Amino acid sequence: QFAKPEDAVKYRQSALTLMASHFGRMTPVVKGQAPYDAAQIKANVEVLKTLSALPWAAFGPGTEGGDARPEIWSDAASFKQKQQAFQDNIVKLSAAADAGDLDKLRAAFGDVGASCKACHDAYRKKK
Amino acid sequence: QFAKPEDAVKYRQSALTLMASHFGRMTPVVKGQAPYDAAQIKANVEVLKTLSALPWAAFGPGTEGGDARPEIWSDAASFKQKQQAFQDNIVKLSAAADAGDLDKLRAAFGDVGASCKACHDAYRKKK
Ligand code: HEC
Ligand code: HEC
Repeated sequence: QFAKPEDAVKYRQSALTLMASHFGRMTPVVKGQAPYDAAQIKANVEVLKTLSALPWAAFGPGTEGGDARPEIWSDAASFKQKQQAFQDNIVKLSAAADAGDLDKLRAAFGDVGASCKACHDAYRKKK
Repeated sequence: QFAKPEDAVKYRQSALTLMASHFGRMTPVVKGQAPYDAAQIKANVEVLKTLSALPWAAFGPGTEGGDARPEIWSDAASFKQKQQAFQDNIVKLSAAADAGDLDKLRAAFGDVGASCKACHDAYRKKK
């Protein structure tokens, strides 16, 4: 769906921005600094699940650019493993949210965050 | 979820960028320039439905900025009508996509596009 590589870059950056907001906005809830409404969090994690599937199709071959490291494309299998593993961490978060289980939500939230970082460490350039 | 107005602006701009891609990428299909796979389009319109609910919460009071016109906030009811009407145009598109009905999809697509423009005409500043 992208006319030029720049369009893929803009898409993925926008998708990742939205994911970051839907993930990060739960930090106060996880920490107990904001109240835990199970229905609110269930709905939010549903949005996050949808968003978390979107960036990867915008790293198609030849869409080098932005702050993407070239290693994304020189080992396609390894990058795919990282995004699929991340999406499975989101599945654990979804299961916790759907169950209304705050303890599971906290644990899953931590693992999701670690998975964001694991990918950045291998595949995102320094600012 | 926004620390400053700038954060709301970045969010809504990213959400609208993603909506524009999920909408616009169907243009060749509507026009018959690309093939019509009912399952592909059903899935895509599902993503669009989710995305099309997201921008409006990022136009909270006091989040003037970007290319948003101030009229968004001086008549809250009218802006709400436009976004709710737009989301109902997306509902027609969803129903068409879910039915696998290309004729309904074309018609709904046109009405959705008109609704994007109707809002821009009232509420988006010139570049
Ligand atoms: C690879 C499997 C990734 C996972 C998992 C996550 N991110 Fe990441 N992110 C990745 C790359 C390669 C990039 C650079 C994209 C580019 O082309 O520039 C990023 C970037 C971000 C950004 C910046 C977006 C922007 O506005 O330019 C944010 C805010 C971001 N990523 C956040 C984020 C969070 C919170 C994640 C887990 C919930 C996460 N990312 C996962 C690669 C990957
Ligand atoms: C109000 C009810 C709107 C509807 C319906 C749509 N859009 Fe719009 N859009 C609106 C505003 C007020 C703005 C400016 C936001 C800001 O603060 O700057 C926009 C902007 C866009 C953009 C630019 C995003 C960016 O990267 O900065 C795009 C690409 C965009 N809008 C596309 C778009 C499409 C295709 C729509 C229907 C499917 C659509 N918008 C609806 C307000 C409204």
